[PDB]
Amino acid sequence: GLSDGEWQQVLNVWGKVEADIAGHGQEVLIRLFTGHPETLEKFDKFKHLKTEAEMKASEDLKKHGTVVLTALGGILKKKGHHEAELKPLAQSHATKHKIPIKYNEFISDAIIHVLHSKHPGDFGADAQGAMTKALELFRNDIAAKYKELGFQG
Ligand code: HEM
Repeated sequence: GLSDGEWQQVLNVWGKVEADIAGHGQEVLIRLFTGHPETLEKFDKFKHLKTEAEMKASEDLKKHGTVVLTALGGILKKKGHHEAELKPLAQSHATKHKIPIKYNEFISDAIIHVLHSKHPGDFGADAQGAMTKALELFRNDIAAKYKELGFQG
């Protein structure tokens, strides 16, 4: 999937996200919600936010941010050996939350954006390459599980 050199890059970048999981989590979800308003409708607890200020002022949104990035970090530290960690995720987003694979695409892009925004100039081309490949692997493995379930939509 990835070489050990590329995994090394991913984990180096992840070190930036661990220094402020809540600020990073928050900005990823705001970037998603503002850029793709339909994603907001999948969250009954956040569908009430209409402005970004409101979003920025929501402590519950920062909390969910932490939950998401904690789960992602766990998976990335497995360097592709994440079947155990991913099956459950895949299963709940397909059967319970009914999240199209496309939104995983969106959040993937929103991570890259936020890293460039918070770390201008020290999110290099090699680092971007490794991070993108890692997210792709994650997305691909999810998609495999969605297929088994026939979560067509
Ligand atoms: C980077 C990928 C993602 C990660 C690691 C992630 C992680 C999580 C985790 C750990 C939970 C709580 C446990 C569970 O319900 O399985 C959760 C809940 C949820 N996720 Fe995700 N998620 C991701 C992507 C998304 C996307 C793209 C959407 C929607 C556009 C989404 C929608 C939801 C919803 C609606 C819930 C339930 C929230 C609640 O009411 O508490 N997830 N997610």
